[PDB]
Amino acid sequence: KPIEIIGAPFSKGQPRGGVEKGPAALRKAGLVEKLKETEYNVRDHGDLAFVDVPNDSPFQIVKNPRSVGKANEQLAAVVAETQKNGTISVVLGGDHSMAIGSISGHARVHPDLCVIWVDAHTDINTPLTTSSGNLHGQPVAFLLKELKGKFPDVPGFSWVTPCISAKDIVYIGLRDVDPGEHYIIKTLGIKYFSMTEVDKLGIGKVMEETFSYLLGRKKRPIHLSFDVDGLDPVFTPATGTPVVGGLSYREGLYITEEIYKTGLLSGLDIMEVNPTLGKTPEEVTRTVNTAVALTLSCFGTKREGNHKPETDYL
Amino acid sequence: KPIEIIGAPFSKGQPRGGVEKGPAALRKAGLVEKLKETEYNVRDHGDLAFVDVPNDSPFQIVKNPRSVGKANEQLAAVVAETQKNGTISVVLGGDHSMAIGSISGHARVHPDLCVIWVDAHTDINTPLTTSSGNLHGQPVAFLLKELKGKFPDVPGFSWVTPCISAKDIVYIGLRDVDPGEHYIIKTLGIKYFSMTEVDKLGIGKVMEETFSYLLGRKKRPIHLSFDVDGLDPVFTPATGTPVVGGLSYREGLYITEEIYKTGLLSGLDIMEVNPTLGKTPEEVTRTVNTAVALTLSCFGTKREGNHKPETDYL
Amino acid sequence: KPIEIIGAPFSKGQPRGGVEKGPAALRKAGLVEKLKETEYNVRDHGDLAFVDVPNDSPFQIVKNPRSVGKANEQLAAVVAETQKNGTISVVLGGDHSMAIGSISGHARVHPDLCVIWVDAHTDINTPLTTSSGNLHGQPVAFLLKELKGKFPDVPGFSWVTPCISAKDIVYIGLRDVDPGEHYIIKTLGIKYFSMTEVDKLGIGKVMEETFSYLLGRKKRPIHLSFDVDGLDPVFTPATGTPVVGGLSYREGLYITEEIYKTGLLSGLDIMEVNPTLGKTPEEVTRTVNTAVALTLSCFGTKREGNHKPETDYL
Ligand SMILES: N/C(=N\O)NCCC[NH3+]
Ligand SMILES: N/C(=N\O)NCCC[NH3+]
Ligand SMILES: N/C(=N\O)NCCC[NH3+]
Ligand SMILES: [Mn+2]
Ligand SMILES: [Mn+2]
Ligand SMILES: [Mn+2]
Ligand SMILES: [Mn+2]
Ligand SMILES: [Mn+2]
Ligand SMILES: [Mn+2]
Repeated sequence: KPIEIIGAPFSKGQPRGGVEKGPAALRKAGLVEKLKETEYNVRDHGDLAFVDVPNDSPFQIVKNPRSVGKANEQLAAVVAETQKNGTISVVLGGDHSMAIGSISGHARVHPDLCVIWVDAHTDINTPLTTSSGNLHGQPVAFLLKELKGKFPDVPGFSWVTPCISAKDIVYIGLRDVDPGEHYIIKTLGIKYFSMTEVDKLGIGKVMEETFSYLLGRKKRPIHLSFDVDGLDPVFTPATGTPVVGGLSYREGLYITEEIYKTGLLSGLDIMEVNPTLGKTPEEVTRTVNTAVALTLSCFGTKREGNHKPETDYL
Repeated sequence: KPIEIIGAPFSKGQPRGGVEKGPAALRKAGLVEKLKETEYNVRDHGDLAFVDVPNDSPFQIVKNPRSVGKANEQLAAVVAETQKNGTISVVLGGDHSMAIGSISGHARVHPDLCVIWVDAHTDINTPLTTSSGNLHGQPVAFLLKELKGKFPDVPGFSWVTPCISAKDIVYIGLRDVDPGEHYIIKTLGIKYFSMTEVDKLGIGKVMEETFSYLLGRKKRPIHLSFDVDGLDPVFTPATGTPVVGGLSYREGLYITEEIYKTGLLSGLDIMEVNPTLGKTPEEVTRTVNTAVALTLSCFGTKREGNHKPETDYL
Repeated sequence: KPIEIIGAPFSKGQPRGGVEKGPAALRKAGLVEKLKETEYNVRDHGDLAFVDVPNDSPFQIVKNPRSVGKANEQLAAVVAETQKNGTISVVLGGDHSMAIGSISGHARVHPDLCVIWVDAHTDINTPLTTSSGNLHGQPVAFLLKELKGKFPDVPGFSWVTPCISAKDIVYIGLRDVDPGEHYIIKTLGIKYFSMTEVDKLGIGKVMEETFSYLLGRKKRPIHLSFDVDGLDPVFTPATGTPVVGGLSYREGLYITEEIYKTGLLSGLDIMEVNPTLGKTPEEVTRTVNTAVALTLSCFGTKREGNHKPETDYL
């Protein structure tokens, strides 16, 4: 199967500069080379160049709506294109608001996909419920069919078409939800495993449930949107919104190891890596390495080991 | 329901200076303000002023018996008073020896309470079994009915009345128990979940058991005495007696999260926070922050999120 | 029952200087005195003096084969001798290549023993499948009957006799396995619990399974070969090959606590402690202390506590 890495050095999704450097960092760590060592064919599409919308006035509270809307529309085009060619797309973030187009594009080619969202945050605030106008905290609100029209249209997002329903998404790692958001997920009946459920059940039982819940009936393409801030700050400190008591390096790899095993991984997002937010160079190396490892894990690398078929090492 | 914060800036329960500053640190973090943001009514009673007993000679090995005895007597009066007004009492330590009065007062108004003791220690040494005369390590020995008269009376504790039996207490996090203590808990049949039981069972099953064991028959008021050194030193390093391999930040919040859900929380103790024992300012912030979080967790705050009832965020 | 500590200050099993200082560090921490405090009789045999083979030319890629071969031959003699006298042998390493003779000797007296190998590495590379000629990474390859003759004879190991089969060994902690090794363990059907299986199952269910798998049918002597690099670097940083995402301090003690309870522990190895690899004195103290703790745990010390029989502490 083929893999296509797509860089999305975007940052207007939130106030902290640096996320745009995310893709450069991840590549600097050899993410592309290390992937070629797997059983997948890898092609790097390079980084997309986002045209900056001049005079992007705030919509009520939302910030840089036109810049974010255009960047995502551009990405969705590219993702749809690679998915059409039957390749698995791997989007390297900036911030998480690039998920709007990543999932959208994907949806265009595979309308029956399910979303597994590893994050400490739900990112489901609507333009009306955000305390900050930061869109990196509103991606899912633009994608949910059930949330259609429950908020005014936003300059630059007209092209978006709610592609997934509250039934096609599962959150893992939830632990810093806003009141509005918590209302939304309880009201819409969205399935989620907050840190307290992971503690109660074990990462193993959790993964087991999420699959029977999203794949119980029909086997379908999987879109993994992975917010690096889902793991505990001790593992991925280089993020804009770290929250303590998160997923461990082990749990993170388990999730990715389980999703590879399903053979259904169709789309991936490695978001929020911010190379400039590392307090010590090591903290950045820690964060990038982890991200890289998780990605490699998504495509085959197991902790038990890997050996090439048909080769007799004896 | 109402909450009453009572400061117990006491430290003669042990040899390390600084615990008395515990309450000041905890408040300095907004513990009171953050609580008000919950669905409970909060009233800060302020810190109690403990009169220092002059010429407090050691009773055999026990140190500052009269000072500790008087300080607890005073606190028990105050706790009894607020419990009477049907308010939930939240005691902010210095050292754990203030648990004698905190639970005693509580017991006077609710004689059918059960105690959940999260600690790395049993604190059940008798005046006869302590290697050190430190009373912060003997609190439960003064409160257990089964231990009545199994040791000589101590100057300043005459007022104490053993209020709870070996059947009304459950330990969670045990991992540094003295021989004498381990004899006591094995002999008396006290229920406990040492770190090995947590590892074997999972924090989830543990909490489940402790409840069916203490509430299986009669639902009763719950007194949570939380020694911050029950969590691993990596989370709460600013304590006098840190012991490696303890409960994680996650497991701590799960305990508090489950106890809130029972709706039975009647009394609480956040002990051993010692702001002067942090090697770096951060270590102290870490420790205070997690103590604050645990407390907020006891009164509602969930990691999955919180939203105000009757408010339509849409 | 009697214990016999045997020092193996050997290091030619790998490139890094220092491991030979392992036994000295462990004693320096009071390992022998602390053991005497247990219900076992302890006898320190002292450190073996290994004669250095001059002109030890590399066998193809394998390094210092004659020195490693002779050192292990000597140890196997000593271990055989103490096992014969019905004592439990506890070998203190240098590197893990000393397991060859540790297990070999053991096997001579107890040919029906099973091996529990806690390590982040399988150490099953053959002289033909090593990227480095480091023998500390080929111990099991010299001990497995199924691997006999699957590689050329190595100068210094003629005395070795494959004593255990792929059925008598269980790995716990695997997370950095080479391709050749992963082929070998998959091909031979070797039972293992890589970090992903620990995450999935929980240390408790893992220990449960390894026992029914190795002791389900016949109860037999147990040889615990413990590579300190099996725990995460945050617990035992002073080792030549640390790999992140390893077993926790708690999980390590659980394993040892469960093995003690079986009453079958017959041989032990505490390998890879390298006092010179600690970045800060504390890192070395951390690593030594936890190795000492694990060892004490193997012989009785429980985290729930210990009291002496027939003594009435009341
Ligand atoms: N880092 C965040 N999502 O990933 N923050 C969202 C903040 C909610 N307004
Ligand atoms: N920190 C302690 N308890 O909470 N220490 C008790 C020491 C036993 N004498
Ligand atoms: N530390 C290691 N095993 O314990 N390394 C083995 C390297 C494989 N050649
Ligand atoms: Mn997030
Ligand atoms: Mn996010
Ligand atoms: Mn304690
Ligand atoms: Mn205590
Ligand atoms: Mn190893
Ligand atoms: Mn090893």
